[PDB]
Amino acid sequence: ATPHINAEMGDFADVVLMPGDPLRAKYIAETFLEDAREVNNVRGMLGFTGTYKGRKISVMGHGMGIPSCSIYTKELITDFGVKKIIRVASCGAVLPHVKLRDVVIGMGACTDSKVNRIRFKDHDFAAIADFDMVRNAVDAAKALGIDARVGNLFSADLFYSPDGEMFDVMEKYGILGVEMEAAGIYGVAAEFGAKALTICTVSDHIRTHEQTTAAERQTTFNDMIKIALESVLLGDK
Amino acid sequence: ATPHINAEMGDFADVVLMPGDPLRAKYIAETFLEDAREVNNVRGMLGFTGTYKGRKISVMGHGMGIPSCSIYTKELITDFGVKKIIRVASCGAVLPHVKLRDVVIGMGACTDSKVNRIRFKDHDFAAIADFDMVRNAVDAAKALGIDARVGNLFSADLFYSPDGEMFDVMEKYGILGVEMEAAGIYGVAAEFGAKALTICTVSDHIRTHEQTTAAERQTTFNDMIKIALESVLLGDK
Amino acid sequence: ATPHINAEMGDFADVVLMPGDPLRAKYIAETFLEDAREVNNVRGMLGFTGTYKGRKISVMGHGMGIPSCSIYTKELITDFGVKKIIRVASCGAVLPHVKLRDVVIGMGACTDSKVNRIRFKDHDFAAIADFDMVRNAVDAAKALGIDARVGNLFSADLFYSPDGEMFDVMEKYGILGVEMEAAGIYGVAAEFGAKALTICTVSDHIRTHEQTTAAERQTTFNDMIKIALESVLLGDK
Amino acid sequence: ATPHINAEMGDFADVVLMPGDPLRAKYIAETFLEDAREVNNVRGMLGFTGTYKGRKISVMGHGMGIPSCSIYTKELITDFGVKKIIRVASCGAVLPHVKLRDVVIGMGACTDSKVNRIRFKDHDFAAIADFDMVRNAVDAAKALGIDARVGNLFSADLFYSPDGEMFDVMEKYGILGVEMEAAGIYGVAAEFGAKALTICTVSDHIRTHEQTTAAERQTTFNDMIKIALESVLLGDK
Amino acid sequence: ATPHINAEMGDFADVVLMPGDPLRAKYIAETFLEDAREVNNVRGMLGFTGTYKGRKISVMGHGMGIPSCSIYTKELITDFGVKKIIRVASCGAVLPHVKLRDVVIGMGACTDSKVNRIRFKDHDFAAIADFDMVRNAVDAAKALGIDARVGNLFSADLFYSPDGEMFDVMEKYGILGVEMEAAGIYGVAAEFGAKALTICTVSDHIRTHEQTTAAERQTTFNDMIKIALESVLLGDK
Amino acid sequence: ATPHINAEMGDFADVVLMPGDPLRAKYIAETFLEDAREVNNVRGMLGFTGTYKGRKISVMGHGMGIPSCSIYTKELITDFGVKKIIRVASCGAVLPHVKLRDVVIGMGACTDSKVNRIRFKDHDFAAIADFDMVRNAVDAAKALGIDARVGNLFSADLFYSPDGEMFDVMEKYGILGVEMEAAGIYGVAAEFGAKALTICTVSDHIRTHEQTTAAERQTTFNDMIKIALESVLLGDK
Ligand SMILES: Nc1ncnc2c([C@@H]3O[C@H](CO)[C@@H](O)[C@H]3O)n[nH]c12
Ligand SMILES: Nc1ncnc2c([C@@H]3O[C@H](CO)[C@@H](O)[C@H]3O)n[nH]c12
Ligand SMILES: Nc1ncnc2c([C@@H]3O[C@H](CO)[C@@H](O)[C@H]3O)n[nH]c12
Ligand SMILES: Nc1ncnc2c([C@@H]3O[C@H](CO)[C@@H](O)[C@H]3O)n[nH]c12
Ligand SMILES: Nc1ncnc2c([C@@H]3O[C@H](CO)[C@@H](O)[C@H]3O)n[nH]c12
Ligand SMILES: Nc1ncnc2c([C@@H]3O[C@H](CO)[C@@H](O)[C@H]3O)n[nH]c12
Repeated sequence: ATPHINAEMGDFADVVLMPGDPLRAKYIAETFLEDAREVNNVRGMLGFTGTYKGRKISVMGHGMGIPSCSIYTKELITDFGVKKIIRVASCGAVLPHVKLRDVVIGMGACTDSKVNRIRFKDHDFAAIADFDMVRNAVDAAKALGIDARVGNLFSADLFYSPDGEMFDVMEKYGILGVEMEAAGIYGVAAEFGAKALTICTVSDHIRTHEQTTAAERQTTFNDMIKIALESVLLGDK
Repeated sequence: ATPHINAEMGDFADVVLMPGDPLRAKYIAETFLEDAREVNNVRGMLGFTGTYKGRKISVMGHGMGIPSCSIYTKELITDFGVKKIIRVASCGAVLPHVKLRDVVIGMGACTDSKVNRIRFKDHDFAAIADFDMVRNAVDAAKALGIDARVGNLFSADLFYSPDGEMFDVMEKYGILGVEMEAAGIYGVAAEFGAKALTICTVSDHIRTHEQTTAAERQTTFNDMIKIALESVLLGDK
Repeated sequence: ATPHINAEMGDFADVVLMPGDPLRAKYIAETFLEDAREVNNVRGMLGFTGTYKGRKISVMGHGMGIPSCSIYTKELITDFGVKKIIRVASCGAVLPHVKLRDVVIGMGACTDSKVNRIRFKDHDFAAIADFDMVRNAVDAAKALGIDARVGNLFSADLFYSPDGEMFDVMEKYGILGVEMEAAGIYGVAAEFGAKALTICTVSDHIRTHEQTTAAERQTTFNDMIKIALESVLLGDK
Repeated sequence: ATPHINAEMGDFADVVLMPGDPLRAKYIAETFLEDAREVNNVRGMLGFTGTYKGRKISVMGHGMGIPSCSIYTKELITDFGVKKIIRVASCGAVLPHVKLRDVVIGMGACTDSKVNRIRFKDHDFAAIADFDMVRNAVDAAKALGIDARVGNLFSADLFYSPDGEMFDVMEKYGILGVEMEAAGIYGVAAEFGAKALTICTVSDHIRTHEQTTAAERQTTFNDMIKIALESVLLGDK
Repeated sequence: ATPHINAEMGDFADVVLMPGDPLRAKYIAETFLEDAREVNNVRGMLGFTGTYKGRKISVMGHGMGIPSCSIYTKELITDFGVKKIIRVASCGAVLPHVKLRDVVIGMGACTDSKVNRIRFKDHDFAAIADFDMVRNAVDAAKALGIDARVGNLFSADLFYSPDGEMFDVMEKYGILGVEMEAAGIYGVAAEFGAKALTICTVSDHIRTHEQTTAAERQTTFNDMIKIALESVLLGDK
Repeated sequence: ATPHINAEMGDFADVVLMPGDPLRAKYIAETFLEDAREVNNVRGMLGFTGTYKGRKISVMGHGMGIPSCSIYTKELITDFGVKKIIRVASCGAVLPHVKLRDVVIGMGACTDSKVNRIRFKDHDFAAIADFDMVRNAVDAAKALGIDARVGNLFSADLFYSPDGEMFDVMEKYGILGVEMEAAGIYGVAAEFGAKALTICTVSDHIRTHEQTTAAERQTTFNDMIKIALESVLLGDK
């Protein structure tokens, strides 16, 4: 066991899908995995392992923010033999042409967190996904007939930002979605020697204030999950 | 309701105790509150409202890290009329004279997060508790026969730090405990005009294994909760 | 002797009161202390040691700014056995509910100096006073019929700041008074393991500009010194 | 004409290959392009336009360093209708398993330059290539039977770095090649609304001190050029 | 009058000499100036105005540190028509070829203060003296048979720095003397459109520690003042 | 030979004039030097060595930007015995009183580059010229009947700045000219123990179009070169 996960080596698959919400992890396990068993509930951070089309797969929540997801991803990598992390989540859009429920794939993640500066002697670390994983997700999406944009996410420390003008800067630089984890997960993957990808569904628009409900985010982002799961199968081949 | 809390105005008391673990919020409500009812379960972040010695009190988890607790504390203050937040958590010690099971009260919180620099034009914001709340907690501890230590916490973004050298720096400058939230909560309190306090119990020494028993650790945890609750009664008058 | 203090161990009390204006030290010695003796004259920074109600107390100016007061406070702590420093000064106010002649006690001190970032590996050190000293001052004021406000000061490097907009930021975050020393003194206290407190009287309101009499100013200054001295006696118990 | 390019709209193809060395641009034009004509020689920064397998293509030097290449790429984008920039260059390796003449494709570029912080309100901008361009280069390489790694480059401001320890940090974080332009080109592409990719050939090893000569770099990195040119043809389809 | 100078326009010459130690102002006035009159006494910072070989000159201490000298130099320039400020002080040396009692002229001043970053949008402002003033001082020294070294000073915020290794960095980059004011004075001069120069005599060698006589110190101090005064006359032509 | 210069020790004089444009290095050699021979052509960065009034002198382009000129200046100093570098360039003006065709001598150079912070432990290094070289240039200009202005340059990383607000800041703090190299050259000179100076002619006003003729601009450029060359002769004695 690790300080935040009460499980043993072998309980997790070598690939783990991770939404922020543990209730969404539960939904994914019930809806997409066969013979799913619960493998963690420490701090209510539910994790499950089962199979998808014969392939062993785990799904576990990571909580909100870089510090939360950094703990869970680290522990999975160092103590549970996890090789790939696929974050499956929600984000807010800043671009006019990005719509609710659009799927975005974060090949890179910008951030206002200090965690990567702490790692990288206060220089600019480009927090990037694993290329093969990105390509796998793009291909899986195309096969499912689901549109997906590939580009930069922005991982925010403050959901309620006191700097509204920064959204104009994100928009200027083509940021596809604002979320709170990607740059941290990519930093952990680099630090601890694993591979990661973040896929998000646009759950709200930062400009229009249109948004999905809590229940919607928990149990209604299915296209993203299919993309993630099918992308793993492509990577296996 | 807010995006992260499915409740309405009035469902929370004007004071909320907040552990990081939602299962610990349930623990506190069941152990210390009468007539407690669950008032939130979005993302599994359990919140409850009940009475302590006739006084309406809420308790709700905040999750791990500054970005997680910043979401919940902001929402409680701006949308649920909450006037006081008391974080009740665990911390690690760096000072040799600070022992396992000491109760630490964070009058200030240092941090390696960028959130307060973002708020404060890249200058140094001293993230501080409300003085009257600190005084109420110190007095409640004294009434219970406990000598709390009052000083600085350090709120870390990385539980698994790559630095390591920073622990010697914390020790040099007298930091009493290392946790992951206080500086963020204090920043939110200042930004939105409310009051906050963090109390922690020392759960480990970034150092040896000083060795206690489960019964003793659990007793001290309960003492921290009693301190928090009694401090509210003192503040009321 | 030290580079800036021509005295020997024992010449200073373990508690030193420090005004910014060196002329105030002699005034304090003659007005409040019994049997005062001169203990320093280097650079005209006169220092005196005497008793207040039998308790050994010293007084010496600190000069304007963090670098000046950092020199004197360091030397006092490391070479003269000083345990407590109480800065007694003036500040400017940014909050409209904070009035001329109000007494402000700096439990914390924000700053635009780099000195604490230099100490603390470029992270945020919360520059804080000693809690008991804060509470002693509050209690001493109350006994004198004075209601002190306790909160954050802002310690400026530039009295004449080219960033006028920073005062609005200070106001938003609840800064009680603007001065030029507290964060530096608190940083030295932490670095060398001693205790400090800054008490200020509001001499100006930054935005507007109202007026006061010389007699009103002396009365208020005397009140602050009385608070400081009585607070020491409470600290001794 | 622009301040650093004496040409007119239409003189450049919508895709420009750019090595740092203008003499290499000359070599590429002579060796790979048909009917090549020189279109710029301001400051000796040679640029040419011709065809590759019927496709109009330009090649022009960009000079050494972020500030130099930022000028040329900006001007091409804003005044010459250039849609894609493919940097074709050299880099130094830090990883043990990366060998001389290996081809590396920079999906991302880390940097110690301040240029992207200036663009991005002092936050972390992940300087990334266009995904389709990366995928095109990977596919072209596979078709040519040439191995290519995809990952992060590091764009240095100082070729002669006073901080040798930073190479250990680059190695730790899996940096594939150290060069001096990629992060700047990616920043310009984002700022001015175009697409970019950097492909490099390992010309020296920072640890082993093995290196290619000046003449070698100028006229002997042919596999990289074929990859770049063939990748354009794939993008056209 | 200004907040720190109780004088009116015309009371100060257009050139002011400023030692750090306020006691030195009266010494300079009595020793070098004719017909001196007292023009300030606020906070014991005595100021005087007289003539040297018929030329109107003022002298007043500036206190220790950038924040102190920044207050006085600003007020002198904006409210008293002062055109030139010459700081005359002491410094510590890090270069072994720089000896006790050497005269150093700061054409530039490095710093670890944040004041110039605050002025200059967080970029690097090169804090420099006025060139003619530098050359005047060099020429005045030469006429007196003194060979002054001209180069960079380092203006420290912390006389007691916790970063001992910075002295090695200063040595490597050719810093001639360490003091606490020059960069601040040069920043004020640029901000308010005036001219400044810092001249220092080496009082200590940071690494080692050799000795000197009181008589040697006064001789060297007098030499520095003579250089400063004669340099003004050269500047007038 | 070095990686960027194909020459051997002795091929360069101990003083090298450096324009940004290699074609301008050829211009200078042909116009002002006798018996000039080309000594470098790697990357088209032409360098030449000849005599001026019997004195051995070299001239070689440095390319645009701090990173480019830092490579060439370092190599000249460490591998070719070069003792003095004189950059001879163009700059843009921000001050209304600084006119087209003024000759500006950079005693200091401000910058938005990070290179000197990397050298100097993230503090402010005042990037300065060699005093004797500045004095020699001023004297040579006077002998030729030109009044050079001596002050700060600003060395920009982005010729095409997204800021724009920074030009007002430069004007406020008295910057004489904006170019792209001086601060980097001065940093290299300090790091490797040599001497440097930057002289520029004002080619544009970041402001209007003041309007000159080609003949007049070219005359002033030649005057700058004459100043540089004659200054060397003065330095020799
Ligand atoms: N507009 C927005 N801003 C920031 N984060 C989010 C999210 C994601 O959802 C959580 C906050 O609601 C957190 O995990 C974040 O990654 N959805 N919409 C967002
Ligand atoms: N040594 C330590 N370091 C960081 N955080 C913690 C904690 C707290 O527990 C959580 C991480 O386990 C987080 O909420 C933090 O505040 N206990 N001990 C800690
Ligand atoms: N509005 C203001 N801003 C900055 N400092 C002060 C002070 C104090 O007075 C001194 C400057 O006049 C300095 O020691 C500072 O702490 N009073 N009012 C102030
Ligand atoms: N070890 C190394 N470090 C930095 N840059 C380079 C290069 C590239 O070559 C140029 C410097 O030689 C410059 O354009 C840079 O991008 N090759 N090898 C390099
Ligand atoms: N080694 C040293 N470090 C810092 N400052 C000084 C000084 C000057 O003396 C004062 C501190 O003693 C201050 O004004 C500073 O400019 N002399 N020697 C010094
Ligand atoms: N307004 C301006 N801004 C930046 N650089 C320059 C220059 C110089 O010319 C080059 C850019 O054209 C570069 O070497 C720089 O130093 N002239 N005018 C300039």
